[PDB]
Amino acid sequence: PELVQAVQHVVIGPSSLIVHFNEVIGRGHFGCVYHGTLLDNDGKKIHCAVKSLNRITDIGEVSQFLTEGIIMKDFSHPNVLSLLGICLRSEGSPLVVLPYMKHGDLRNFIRNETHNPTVKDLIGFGLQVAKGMKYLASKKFVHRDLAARNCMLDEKFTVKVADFGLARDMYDKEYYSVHNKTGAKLPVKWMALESLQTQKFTTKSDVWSFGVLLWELMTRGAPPYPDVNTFDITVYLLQGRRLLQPEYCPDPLYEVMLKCWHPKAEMRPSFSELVSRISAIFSTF
Ligand SMILES: O=C1NCCCCn2cc(cn2)-c2cnc3ccc(cc3c2)CCn2nc(ccc2=O)-c2ccc1c(C(F)(F)F)c2
Repeated sequence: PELVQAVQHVVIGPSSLIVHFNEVIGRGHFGCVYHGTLLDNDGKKIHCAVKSLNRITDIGEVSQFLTEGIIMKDFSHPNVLSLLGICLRSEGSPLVVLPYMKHGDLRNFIRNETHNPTVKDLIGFGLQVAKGMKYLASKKFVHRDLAARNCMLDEKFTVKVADFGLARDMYDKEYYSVHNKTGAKLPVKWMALESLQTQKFTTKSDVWSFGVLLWELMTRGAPPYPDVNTFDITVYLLQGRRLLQPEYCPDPLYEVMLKCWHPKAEMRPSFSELVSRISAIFSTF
């Protein structure tokens, strides 16, 4: 009922969606994530994940969020989370329907002590993330929050770059600082040096975050900079100090992470260059 209703291409009838409100699989600031059952266009069942935006209650603030995230329906890539559609009911907020990911976020899956991913598995995950970011970079899309907690893992061990568009939220409050006066949500220990100083974000700052994601993988979910507080993080980086090399990180892989953290954003590699270099490491040893 507001302006551009070209959302009809992705509208789901409420009678074609069942939301299992008893099963929470994720808690964001805008709303929770639930299990769901969706009747496809061909009439078959599928698992799905429903994201509620119940906590943002303002017709203008909601219309701004929907127009910002509706771009994700046009993206198509095996390493990027797709949109199944949105369901609008007369009992409030809109619901975002997304494909179900059997293993949840990437970081929780590798932190789990009952899982045995090999060193080749972890390198392969990072390669899948680089391929997803290469797609988003060619479409001129800056993510702003790339981390292991924001990447999903489906049944076939496929990694989906997530937490963007209509799925953007804070899913783990511990690692974010809420800015006074702008209200921006800043993941301090994942941000490029130039982003901590100006609060601007580019694809080159996405590359910095990607290097931190690689460090996350080779440590199987360790928290970055455990001995540096959120104030000293900027002087620590200005001194040229960086994250140390994990015990079981091959040397060429640590060099790729050091290339991602160069002081000049320009001097950093592109995601296309990262796809070439990581694949080579994967195919040998
Ligand atoms: O609590 C979390 N995991 C604790 C143990 C996992 C339990 N579990 C979760 C599912 C199945 N089991 C699950 C299955 N399919 C999904 C399909 C789409 C979506 C979420 C889905 C979640 C879109 C929403 N979205 N969510 C996240 C990241 C990006 C994103 O876009 C995100 C979800 C959960 C959690 C976290 C974090 F680790 F950060 F904290 C983060």
